[PDB]
Amino acid sequence: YEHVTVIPNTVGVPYKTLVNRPGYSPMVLEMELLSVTLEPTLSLDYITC
Amino acid sequence: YEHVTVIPNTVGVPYKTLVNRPGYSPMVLEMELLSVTLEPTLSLDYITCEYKTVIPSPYVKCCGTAECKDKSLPDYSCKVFTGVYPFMWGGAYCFCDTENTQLSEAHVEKSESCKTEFASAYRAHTASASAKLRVLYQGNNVTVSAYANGDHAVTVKDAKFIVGPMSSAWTPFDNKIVVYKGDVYNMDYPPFGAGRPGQFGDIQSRTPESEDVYANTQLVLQRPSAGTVHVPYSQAPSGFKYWLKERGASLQHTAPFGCQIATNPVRAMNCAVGNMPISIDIPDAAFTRVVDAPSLTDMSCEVPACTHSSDFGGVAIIKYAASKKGKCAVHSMTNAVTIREAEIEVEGNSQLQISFSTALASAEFRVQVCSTQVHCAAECHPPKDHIVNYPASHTTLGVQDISVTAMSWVQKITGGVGLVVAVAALILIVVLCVSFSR
Repeated sequence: YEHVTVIPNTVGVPYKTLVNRPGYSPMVLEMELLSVTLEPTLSLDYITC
Repeated sequence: YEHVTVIPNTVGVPYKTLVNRPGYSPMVLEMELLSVTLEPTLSLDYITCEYKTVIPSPYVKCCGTAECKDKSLPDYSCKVFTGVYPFMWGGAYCFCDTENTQLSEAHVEKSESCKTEFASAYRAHTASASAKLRVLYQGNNVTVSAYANGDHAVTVKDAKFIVGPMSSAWTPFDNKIVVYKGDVYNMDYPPFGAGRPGQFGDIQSRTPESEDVYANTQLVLQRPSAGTVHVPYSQAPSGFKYWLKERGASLQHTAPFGCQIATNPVRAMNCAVGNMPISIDIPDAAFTRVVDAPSLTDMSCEVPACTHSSDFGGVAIIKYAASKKGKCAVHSMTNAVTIREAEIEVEGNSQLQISFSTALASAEFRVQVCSTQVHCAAECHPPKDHIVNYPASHTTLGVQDISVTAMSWVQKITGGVGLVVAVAALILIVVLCVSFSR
């Protein structure tokens, strides 16, 4: 059963949402971004030393 | 006790009917057409198949004219060719280079395949309905099987069933029909003894075993190639062997109302057309007295969820209290909302759960629970998925006459405009009245 949501992009804070399936008792989903990573694409221009 | 009722002719969908014998407890029967079958009455007109042309060795007359005989054979042709001079492998056949003639003759016959590879052309004028039918009687799925002609009752579980006559005479077959194997085709085949060359029926016979043949292949003998002993000829190639490449689609793939077709004997199965009368003479033992059966009171209902989902996507719960332990029948008074369950256990004070299906965007209905009625209603959501592999478990919608709660928007705007045009008519009547009152 498919459920969609959005949470603020803020690491280590838990967020809460209500699973809703009509005719079935609800349940609660908690989720937490443990980390998020951006990895840029690098082109080497030069070394110096 | 004879209860008589009418169901849609759709195979594979269950229907609920309510027996309501006065002074006894009501009883619900589920029933379901497992198949229906239209079998025509067939008269064979003729067989068609592949001819063989027969050519005896050509007689060649040395030094004279050959005599052209005549005889009746199915397409007999004979000719005398003059000024021939044939060679065999060791030399010329006749004594002289001139004044010889060759008598060429030929006819046609059925190939000895015609008792196993043939098309059979029938005239198929009237048809007998037959049906096979599940009923949920006293907690047993039990099957009955009978000719749906309106006579001929059948008995099972000591209950007597009589079925038909079927409301529509419609059938996929035209008056003329042809069968090959499992295929059958509606076509206007040519008369016996009048088939054209190179088309279906260029050769014809009354039965595959018959000795008599009509054939019309336009066979024409031709002059041998000056030195060869052969018999060349021109003929239309077999109309049957052309038909086998040009048949097109059998009735099985092309008939309306979702029919399926089969052979030996030929049938149309499961035609989704019209409706079926059914009558049951139920034996007396099934009927509990209304005073002996469990009676509910103080019942009330909730619909935790509902959807238009074709397949019992609505769910409901009824609280109740009742006068004893026992078994209790359930039915829906509103044709727009079908209920899945049929009978259920009732005891003390408790609640029962049931399933329902509908097209309605806001369901409202009365559920009868043995000799008592509860009102039930709620909102319904749309299903998500556009397409399914099964027919709907409920009727089509009353599209003009039934619509959502929030139809109150119609009552608001038509009541507001209606009030204004009535206020207008009243003020006009006041000034009209004082203009007359002078």
